[PDB]
Amino acid sequence: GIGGKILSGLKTALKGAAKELASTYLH
Repeated sequence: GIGGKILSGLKTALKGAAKELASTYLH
């Protein structure tokens, strides 16, 4: 169950929030 705590920070920061923040520039 631990992955749904840790990756919900780490992957969300890496390519959720830093997809949207970077979205104009990279897409």
